[PDB]
Amino acid sequence: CPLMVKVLDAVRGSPAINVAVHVFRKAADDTWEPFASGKTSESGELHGLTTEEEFVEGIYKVEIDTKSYWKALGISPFHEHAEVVFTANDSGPRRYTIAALLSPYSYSTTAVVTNP
Amino acid sequence: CPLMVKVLDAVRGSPAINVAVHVFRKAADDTWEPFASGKTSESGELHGLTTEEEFVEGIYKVEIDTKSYWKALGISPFHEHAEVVFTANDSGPRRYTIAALLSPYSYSTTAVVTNP
Amino acid sequence: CPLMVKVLDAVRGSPAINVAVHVFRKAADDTWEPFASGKTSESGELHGLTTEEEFVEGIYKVEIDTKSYWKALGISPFHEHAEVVFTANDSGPRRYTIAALLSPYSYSTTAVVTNP
Amino acid sequence: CPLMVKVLDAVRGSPAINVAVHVFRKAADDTWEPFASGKTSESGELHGLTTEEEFVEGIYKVEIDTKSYWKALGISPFHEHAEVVFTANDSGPRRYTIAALLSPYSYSTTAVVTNP
Ligand SMILES: Cc1ccc(C(=O)c2cc(O)c(O)c([N+](=O)[O-])c2)cc1
Ligand SMILES: Cc1ccc(C(=O)c2cc(O)c(O)c([N+](=O)[O-])c2)cc1
Repeated sequence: CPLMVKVLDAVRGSPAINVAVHVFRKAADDTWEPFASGKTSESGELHGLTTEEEFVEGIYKVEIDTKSYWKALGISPFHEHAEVVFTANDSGPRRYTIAALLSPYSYSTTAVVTNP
Repeated sequence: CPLMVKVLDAVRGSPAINVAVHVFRKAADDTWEPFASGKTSESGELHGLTTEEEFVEGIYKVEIDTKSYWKALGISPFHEHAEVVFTANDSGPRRYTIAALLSPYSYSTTAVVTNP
Repeated sequence: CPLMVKVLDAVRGSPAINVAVHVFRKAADDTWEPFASGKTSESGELHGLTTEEEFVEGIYKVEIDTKSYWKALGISPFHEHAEVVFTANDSGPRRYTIAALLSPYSYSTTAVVTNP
Repeated sequence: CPLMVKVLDAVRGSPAINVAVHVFRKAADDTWEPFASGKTSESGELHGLTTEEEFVEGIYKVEIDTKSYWKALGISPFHEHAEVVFTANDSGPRRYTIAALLSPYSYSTTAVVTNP
């Protein structure tokens, strides 16, 4: 439950379905190690990336392949991707929802962080 | 130049040009009194709505005709308009820029408030 | 299920809890008739406002009392409220989520509209 | 003036002043090559990063040091930075304005791309 990614389309007012998402964690030697990946479901959500026990303190990067999503709709968007980089679990375990709202020339992202 | 409105298009990545904007001030009977109006320029900006002397404290409404903008582009919009309601000049005269970033099914608005 | 309102706080990265929401529908004589109201729960969501059968075609207004939310946190925000006005069910019944992401001097809103 | 970056603060309702911004171009080996850098002015804008001749087609990254900005304000931020990655000049030279609207737990970015 501790990391969920949600992607919405601001053109159609819909979930953004089948969007690829890759998560990385920064290693002690400062490289980015692959951590998890998946694609958004029919609801625009990607669940099941990690576990409380695996999701230790660290700096995480979430890269959302927004360009492929728009190109499959015939659009050449501005951004190559949307990346979110954040320190997690620095004050103890938390649940993180990373949400992204997509348009061809803009995106917004927010974090909802809760303490279970 | 105490009040400026700027409108941007997140689909095209451009200013939102020729968008109609109406400004109201709340009357004592809580109805909306017409104040100023205009259309955005080629830069997406609308200047010259009021003066220092006329822009006194009060609650103001800015209505942006987003639906007409998207219809003119042949794109289906969700909202009937975008309205921004705010109390002006609470703590001395300010310069206000009201910016709106438009997508068909979402919009954002921010205020940039600087002290002359 | 057909109308849900969700409110998030972009300062704390959290649901916006206990936010008052009033919904209105435009009558045939062009006045706004109260339709439903409620406040957001612990998850930032407000469920149970209406039913498929009551939620007929029409122009609806959702007014979110963002100013009281910020004032209870000690903040004097820019906006008096966040209002969302939209035509619903014009092409047949749909489910609508109206989401608002709040900051003291900005807000975003999106609609997620699905066909059940 | 082909590239300008503008940063705004959604908490204060102001330009985000003195924000560090670094621009990179993707090298043939897929590493990021340093390109230009600066800090936002009192208007929240950063001008003068490049020239027409130097800003050739390529994939560019703009990294905005949002975490340092919020720490300087004494406000806890979520993100380590905000990055914008885009392919420039695909269809002839453009003027790009990259705007970012910052909150502690959310940010938005849009591109305003106009043709000289
Ligand atoms: C909510 C929101 C988000 C992004 C923009 C936005 O992209 C923008 C672009 C500009 O060139 C500009 O000059 C301003 N402004 O000063 O307010 C805003 C405008 C509104
Ligand atoms: C304008 C805007 C941008 C981002 C969010 C947003 O972060 C968000 C988060 C959720 O968990 C969620 O379920 C939804 N939703 O379905 O609408 C939106 C909400 C509003």
